[PDB]
Amino acid sequence: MKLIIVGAHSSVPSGYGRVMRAIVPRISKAHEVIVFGIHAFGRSVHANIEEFDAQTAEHVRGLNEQGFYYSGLSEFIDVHKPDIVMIYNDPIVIGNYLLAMGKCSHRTKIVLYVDLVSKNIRENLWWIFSHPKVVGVMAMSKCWISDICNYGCKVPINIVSHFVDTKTIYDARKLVGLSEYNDDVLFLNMNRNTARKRLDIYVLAAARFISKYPDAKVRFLCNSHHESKFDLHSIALRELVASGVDNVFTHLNKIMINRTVLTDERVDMMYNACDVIVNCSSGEGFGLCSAEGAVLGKPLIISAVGGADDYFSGDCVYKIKPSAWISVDDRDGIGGIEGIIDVDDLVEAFTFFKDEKNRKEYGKRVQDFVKTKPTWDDISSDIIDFFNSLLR
Amino acid sequence: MKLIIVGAHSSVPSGYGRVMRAIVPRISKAHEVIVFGIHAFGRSVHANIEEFDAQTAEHVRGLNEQGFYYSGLSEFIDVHKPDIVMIYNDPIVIGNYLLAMGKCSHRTKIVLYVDLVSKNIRENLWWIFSHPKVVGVMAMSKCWISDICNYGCKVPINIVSHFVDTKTIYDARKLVGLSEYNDDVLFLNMNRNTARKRLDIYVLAAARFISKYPDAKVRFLCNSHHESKFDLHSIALRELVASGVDNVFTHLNKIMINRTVLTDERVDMMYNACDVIVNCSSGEGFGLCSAEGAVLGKPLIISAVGGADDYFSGDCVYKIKPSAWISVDDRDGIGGIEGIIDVDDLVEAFTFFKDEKNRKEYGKRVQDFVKTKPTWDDISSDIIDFFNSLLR
Ligand SMILES: Nc1nc2c(ncn2[C@@H]2O[C@H](COP(=O)(O)OP(=O)(O)O[C@H]3O[C@H](CO)[C@@H](O)[C@H](O)[C@@H]3O)[C@@H](O)[C@H]2O)c(=O)[nH]1
Ligand SMILES: Nc1nc2c(ncn2[C@@H]2O[C@H](COP(=O)(O)OP(=O)(O)O[C@H]3O[C@H](CO)[C@@H](O)[C@H](O)[C@@H]3O)[C@@H](O)[C@H]2O)c(=O)[nH]1
Repeated sequence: MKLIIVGAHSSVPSGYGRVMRAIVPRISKAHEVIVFGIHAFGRSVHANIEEFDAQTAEHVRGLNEQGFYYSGLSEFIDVHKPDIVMIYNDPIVIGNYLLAMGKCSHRTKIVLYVDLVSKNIRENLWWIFSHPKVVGVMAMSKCWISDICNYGCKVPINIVSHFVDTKTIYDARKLVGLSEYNDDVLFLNMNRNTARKRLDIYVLAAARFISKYPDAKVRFLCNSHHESKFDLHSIALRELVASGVDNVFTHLNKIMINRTVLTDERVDMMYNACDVIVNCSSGEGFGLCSAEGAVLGKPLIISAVGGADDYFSGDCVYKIKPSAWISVDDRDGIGGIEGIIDVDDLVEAFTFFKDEKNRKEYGKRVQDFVKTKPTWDDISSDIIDFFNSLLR
Repeated sequence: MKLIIVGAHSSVPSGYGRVMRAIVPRISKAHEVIVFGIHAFGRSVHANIEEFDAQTAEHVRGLNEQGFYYSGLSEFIDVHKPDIVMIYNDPIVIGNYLLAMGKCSHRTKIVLYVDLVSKNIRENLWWIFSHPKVVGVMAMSKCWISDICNYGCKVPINIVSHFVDTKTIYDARKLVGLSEYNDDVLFLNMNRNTARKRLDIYVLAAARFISKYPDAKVRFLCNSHHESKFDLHSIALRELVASGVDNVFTHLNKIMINRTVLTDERVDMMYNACDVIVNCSSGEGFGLCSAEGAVLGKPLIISAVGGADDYFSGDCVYKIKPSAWISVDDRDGIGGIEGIIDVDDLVEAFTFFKDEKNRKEYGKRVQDFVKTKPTWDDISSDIIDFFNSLLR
């Protein structure tokens, strides 16, 4: 069959671009595939398969539609006359795409691959799952099935998770310039400083732990870009002052904040250099910044939310259940509800993993578990198996 | 003594407006008090005490200092030459007035009436507690004393709480327009639809309670302005669909939003009308609203936060403890951390008070307990004692 995939361009170094570099060349040997690549930063990584540069074509026609190029998708499908059109992004973006090709010449058969991260997304977006043209839906996890079914979806739903592979680098500690901290156990959170990822709880818990164990050789690593909503050292300073502990400043310095944007391998070096990988976010479609440490044999503390909860655990990970629920509607146009973990639960989780006997045991568990997990070849073969069932 | 209070003008229908209307006339008989009244809505409510209309004077000088009239305070103090100056606001506003009188000619003693609302307010505001002109600090509740100390306060700290004066009104639900709901038990949340107040939780717990008991004669009431940030019916609607319960739109109608602003009479009428008073906010300095329903012998469900926790005995009231803690830095320039109750805990509370024998019992309990509290005259006298102590 002739397939059209509407998603991130192969040049994009994002979460979406990561999977598009992997999934497309694997379906190329199964079906004739042509791509509608968006937000293109440079040239096409693939040498053979046809890919449309939607950002440059938008620049040529004289538009600034953020790089998505909705207005030209109508003309694009009419020429390429596909058997199946796949859409891969968050609720909002699909909503604009289906609105754009409402007057599209070819009678195609639409498949959705939604980026869902929170339950109870806004009502003005559920119409995409009931769309009389969408014949198939792809979810990132088992947890989203019930939701997608609640949003009024009468068509077959297929689970399409992700696989990940980080470079295993020996002597990583020294190479990222952490040589001075050889004695300390290092906790890592690679998540970006946004509300969803709740680094305020991370940094909050770090301060509680440090205050009750002021002499533990430990460091807490995290990232943050210029003047984002949470000032992480400021949050930690205030909780250390409230705790009554002496040497607030030296204790505060135990939280190490990276501000520069790293290369793909500095990220890999960072993963190898550390001892515990942490994610305490309120919403997860999948949670790449955790699975990436599981292959290296690092023990894991995760919030039991969304995709992370389904993907993990034969009791191989430290899972913290959300203690409360709030509305996320003020965050963005997607909205919904998310689960917040208790900070003190994160403190319990930390003291658990300052014991090296524990890090060794669970780090061995996660690696042996993620061994069984489906690779990109297993996943992409499941993608086409779902496509064949919708034609005959 | 000559005393100047920088605070809300008589006409202001806010939290600060209410306590200013009560405190000023009572200090007037002991001392000469003149008011730098800010944010005026019109005529001064007091016939004889001197109240300065700071907002209109601001307009006369063609300034827009949001009715605070920072530019005017310095000159106002130099003229009146008061013995003491009381600044009654939050830390940012106090900060700004302190800089305003930075180049003041009159040597004067400053007393701060701080409205705190969360632990861990930003450190760049802490300076106001150890400002050299600051001679004393007044706080609203016992819980805030240890925070102000942690912030580095070396001056006397006094507790100045609040009293509540709501009239008892006969035939109340007929008068507010709720005569169609005689059999229904009415839960009342009088709080403003802001983030702090967590009406997203209230509404969400209402939805979960309704889906649990579809035929329970119950109504939930709350408030919201033109275009706030939580669309309450939206949150409610989405949760009902999730539970799978039928007759969604009728069940949704049980949650009643009041968009219309209310006069002092109608607020009092609402309290009289309803069967259970609810406050599920993540931050309270003292926590008016709930205390307003307690003098009428109405049962209260409250979040055990800030001043609400100090003020009510756990035996006379249904207290819910926070389950999770989050940063608030994104909300305001003040910031801090606040505690959030579990939505399922609020459900337990709602089902506890659907039985009338519990409402009768806990109603009698609060009325008897709040009876033993200090009145406004007890509070005003304590205020004037504190000032005398600081003078000689
Ligand atoms: N090169 C580089 N990469 C970085 C850097 N910082 C983070 N990354 C990488 O950025 C990727 C982003 O992963 P997520 O954090 O899990 O994705 P997201 O922003 O939460 O958004 C969605 O993406 C995934 C689905 O494609 C989901 O895992 C996730 O739940 C969510 O739906 C991770 O692989 C992380 O290693 C950096 O400084 N440099
Ligand atoms: N006139 C009028 N008053 C209203 C209305 N709605 C609410 N109010 C009044 O608003 C008053 C104050 O509300 P609070 O519960 O105290 O919250 P807050 O003022 O917004 O927040 C902070 O300020 C207070 C300081 O005195 C603290 O009591 C409170 O805990 C918190 O720190 C209550 O007495 C209530 O009667 C209305 O529609 N009209």
